[PDB]
Amino acid sequence: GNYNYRYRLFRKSNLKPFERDISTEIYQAGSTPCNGVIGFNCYFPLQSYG
Amino acid sequence: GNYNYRYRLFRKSNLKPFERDISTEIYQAGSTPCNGVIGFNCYFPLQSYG
Repeated sequence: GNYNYRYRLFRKSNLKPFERDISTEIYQAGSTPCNGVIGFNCYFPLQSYG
Repeated sequence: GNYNYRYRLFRKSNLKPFERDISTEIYQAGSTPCNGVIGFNCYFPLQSYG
């Protein structure tokens, strides 16, 4: 596996044309404020191709 | 996507039978140390199924 290539899988809104998002903030997918820690319903925004 | 189910993708050694691993330390896959930060050759050990 080559896991050094990542893609943004979760975002609040769709991107504008020619816009990039290099921010690494934990995406809340529920109703729980989980303070930037991965776990239940808090996922990392970037996922590896592998 | 249901990303609440995760599996450990990276480990230094194989498991003994009936052994569990709940650690979340960053798997160093290169010469450079990771310092607990994801990036190039430093991966999170648990990956969601999707």
